[PDB]
Amino acid sequence: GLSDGEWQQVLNVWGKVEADIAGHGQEVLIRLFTGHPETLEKFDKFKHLKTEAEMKASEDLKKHGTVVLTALGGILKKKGHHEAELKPLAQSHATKHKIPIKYLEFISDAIIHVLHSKHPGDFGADAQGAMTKALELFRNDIAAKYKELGFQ
Ligand code: HEM
Repeated sequence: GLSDGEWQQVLNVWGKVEADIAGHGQEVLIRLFTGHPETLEKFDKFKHLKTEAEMKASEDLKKHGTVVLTALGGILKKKGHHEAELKPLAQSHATKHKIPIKYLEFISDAIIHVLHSKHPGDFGADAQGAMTKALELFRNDIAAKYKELGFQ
């Protein structure tokens, strides 16, 4: 549950991501995959990547990074009013992709990490607080749908 001041910060930060959505998306996925290699096994089309150089060189990985952050951005722009947008993602990730909620925690922290990395000294404490709350909201609403589906 975010205040409008916090949403303002979220969307301000997101402006950074949108100036280079593919670059941000790429680095987020790389941080996830290298930080938590088990997550790589959920992707039949990336499981072949064994090194980070191969990851960095992968145009399809960058492409999926764009798809992921485009979807997240559409969701963030709803400022919490994202039931329509979130439900199919929850459903596809629970039932088709079988992504445990832990992995959504992983990618949440990865976004935080990447923002600091690409914007050192430009991602203030207030901005981190707001972004973290937004990602928690996202995760928590997915988690509710996971529970409905009995998905672990
Ligand atoms: C911010 C969090 C995430 C967002 C916004 C997101 C969004 C999406 C979207 C829009 C798609 C394509 C449409 C669909 O299949 O529903 C997708 C596919 C997929 N996602 Fe997610 N995702 C997120 C997190 C994750 C995580 C953490 C994992 C695994 C650790 C994951 C695994 C997958 C897989 C395996 C596919 C299918 C890829 C393919 O074969 O093309 N997702 N995701």
